[PDB]
Amino acid sequence: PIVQNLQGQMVHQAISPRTLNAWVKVVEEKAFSPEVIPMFSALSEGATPQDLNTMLNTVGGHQAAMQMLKETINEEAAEWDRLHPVHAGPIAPGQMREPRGSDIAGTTSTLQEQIGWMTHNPPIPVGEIYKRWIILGLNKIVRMYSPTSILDIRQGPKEPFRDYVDRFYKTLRAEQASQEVKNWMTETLLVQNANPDCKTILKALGPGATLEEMMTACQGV
Amino acid sequence: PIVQNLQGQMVHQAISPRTLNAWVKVVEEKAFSPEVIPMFSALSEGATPQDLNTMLNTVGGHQAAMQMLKETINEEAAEWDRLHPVHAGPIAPGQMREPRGSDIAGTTSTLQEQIGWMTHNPPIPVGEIYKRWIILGLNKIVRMYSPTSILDIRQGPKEPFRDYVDRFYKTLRAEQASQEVKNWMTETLLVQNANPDCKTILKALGPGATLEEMMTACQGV
Amino acid sequence: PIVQNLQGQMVHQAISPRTLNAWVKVVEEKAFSPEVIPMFSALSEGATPQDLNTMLNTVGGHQAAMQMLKETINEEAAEWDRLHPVHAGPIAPGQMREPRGSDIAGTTSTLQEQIGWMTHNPPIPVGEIYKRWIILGLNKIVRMYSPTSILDIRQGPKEPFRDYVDRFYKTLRAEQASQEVKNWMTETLLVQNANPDCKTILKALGPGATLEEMMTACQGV
Amino acid sequence: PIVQNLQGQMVHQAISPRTLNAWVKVVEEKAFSPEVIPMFSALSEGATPQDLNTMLNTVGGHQAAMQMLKETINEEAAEWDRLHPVHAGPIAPGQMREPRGSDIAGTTSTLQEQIGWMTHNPPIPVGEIYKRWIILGLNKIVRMYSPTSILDIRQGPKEPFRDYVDRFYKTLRAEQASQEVKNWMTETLLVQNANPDCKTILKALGPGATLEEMMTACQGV
Repeated sequence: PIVQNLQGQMVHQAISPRTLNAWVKVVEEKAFSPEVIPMFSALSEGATPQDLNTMLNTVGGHQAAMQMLKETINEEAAEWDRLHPVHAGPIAPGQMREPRGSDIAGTTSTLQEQIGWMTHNPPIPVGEIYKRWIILGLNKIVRMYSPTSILDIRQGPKEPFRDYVDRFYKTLRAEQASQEVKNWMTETLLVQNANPDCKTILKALGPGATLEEMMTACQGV
Repeated sequence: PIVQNLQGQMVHQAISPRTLNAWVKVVEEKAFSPEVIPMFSALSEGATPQDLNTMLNTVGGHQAAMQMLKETINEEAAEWDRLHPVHAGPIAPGQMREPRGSDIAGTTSTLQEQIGWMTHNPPIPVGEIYKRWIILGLNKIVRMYSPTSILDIRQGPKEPFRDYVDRFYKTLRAEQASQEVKNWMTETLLVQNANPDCKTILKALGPGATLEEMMTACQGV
Repeated sequence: PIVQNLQGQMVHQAISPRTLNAWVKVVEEKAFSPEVIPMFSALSEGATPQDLNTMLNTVGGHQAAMQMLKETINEEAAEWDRLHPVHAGPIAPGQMREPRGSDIAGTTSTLQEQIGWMTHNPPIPVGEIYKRWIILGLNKIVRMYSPTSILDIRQGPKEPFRDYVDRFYKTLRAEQASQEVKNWMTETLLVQNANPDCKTILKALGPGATLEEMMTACQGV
Repeated sequence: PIVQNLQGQMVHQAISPRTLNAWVKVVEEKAFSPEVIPMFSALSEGATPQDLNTMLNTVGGHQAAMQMLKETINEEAAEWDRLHPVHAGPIAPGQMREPRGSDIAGTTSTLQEQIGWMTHNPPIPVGEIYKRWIILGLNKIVRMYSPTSILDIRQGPKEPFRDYVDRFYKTLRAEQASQEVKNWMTETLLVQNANPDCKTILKALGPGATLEEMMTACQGV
């Protein structure tokens, strides 16, 4: 990793044992769950592509998910090369070369090249770019390995409203849509898919009511 | 270890209780699995040949593999001596000798000499060289102690596709065959050894399909 | 066909009886065998598209192949027209017309036109072009009418090694797979798919043993 | 092949149907009997390397023997590249490129280079070098496919010397033995592996005897 100190001083560090051991346990304990992304992002602050390829490689098992992420990286890598044209003839020996897709995945680049590109000012943020690819592929696995749909979440005859809304906003987080489609699921489905007893209560509040007013209202049902 | 700090301040330190433990537990819990080789690499950041022999000697048992790994480390060491001539090194009174293969493998060399080579201007990475030679030897153990053949991976009658793709790409990872060979394994076997129910579906997509299109294809099957 | 005489006098000749009989007999004995394809080029060296149409149209039966071939050629023909569009505005006065894909397949081009393009300097080789489309399409046919997988070729409990190496490389010859993968099939599969007794024989030579060494070693097991 | 007509006039022509067919039928009928190699040399008078590949690729059947011959052809090719390195820069003014092993074997080179090499002054006889490499691998096939060694040729009790001597001078014909050594094999083995009656008569002739003197002596035996 590389640690920024006082005055914008960036100095390289060995990867700590407990960053390693916490990162494996997060993938053992919660597998490919939505909250696992933030746990990844947090644990991976200030990492290089060598440190990131390491975190990915230190995962044993999961090779179907690690392989779906390899294609995604390779497609992104091909996509980075298409959008960013390959240089011709001379490249300045005084100024470091622009990274290729294979360089962003750490495949064709050195640790010193990764360090030049992050430490240099303006930087080329290879750590943060490749992490964004990684997060891109993690969504594809997370969504896939969760067999969920927000439309099949309903409240049972005796189910506490608070638990049905917990289930709803648990299911909704893993759904892939625009914010407007999500906003619409919120204003439409939450009341629709509430129970007959609860359904009368929320329709009597009208569609102007907040999530709080609805949550203390339907508490005893 | 030798940790390089800010302004290139290089300071020797002794191998930590949690470094020691992590590496001991990694071999106890995960033995010679694939994921051990990047973890080994991680935990051995700033490692001198003494720090590397320590990690290897602090493991109890695994001594058939540790004997295999010693012949291999002796082979890479004899190879290193063969390539580079026996010579005194820098002939100033204040300077350390020029390392042999047996010095890199830590047999004929002292901790201060090892510290000398690594801090040396211009640096000789005797620690990392010996880690590559150990990784080369771990890999021969890891491939041999892996029970499966990729030619025996096929999906069962009521078996979920996803668990199968995990076994194929777990087994494929542990195989030494080239990228062109490994791409042929993907384009042929994966589709081929699928059960009748999914087999008909994957054939209906055409042979252009991605692993993603197969997994969404077989998500109900 | 067109026969090039001394000093390069190219004059067209009538399609020879033993050209006609040779190609007829060849198809009668060897059908969809891989050996048809070099024979096809050898017997068509110096041909026009008229002559290539004669040999294909003089084939009785095999009409599934002739439709597959026909389709392959129209695809190749459609593509030749996509990449090579006809020039803007008025024609050069002395020159010969632009061959279109159907001209090249001899569909829309007379005998004289086909002779002009071939003999004109610089030559447009409508004959050799049509042959690669015909060979591409023939390789698909050959491969389709081949059924056995190369994984399915194994030595019988007391089968002569030779009769299995013959089966192995006969089936290998009709595999689509890149050369490096066919090299991988050679090194893995051959010794692997041998019977307990021959397997043992080969295993005693050590794994460096050349095919001459494998064949003399299993000369009698 | 390339026909030399009146006054150094070299003219290209196609490989003849009835040539090609003669070769396929000799191999179909007679496989790899010793007379097959002289037949192959007889049938390829003025053949290019291309024409020589045409003849190997038109063999169907016997692909372990054909494999053995490719490997031999790669050995003979690699040795040509060892003895004579690559010739740097762009080809010498009005001079032909010195061929690689892969050029003699007809792969990296084009038919027009092959016709130039053969027809140029000084000529490069690429056709006859490759033909020796093929004749060498046909001899490995002949010798390997043989069931009896010259040590193993022996006379029956009531067997005519003449019929036995026919098995001996056939077996001697396929030996890779040198000529001074084949001469010992004649003056030693022929009588020694004779029946006791014909042996006695032939020993009585002394060591000066011809094959004729030996056949006319054991005429009545």
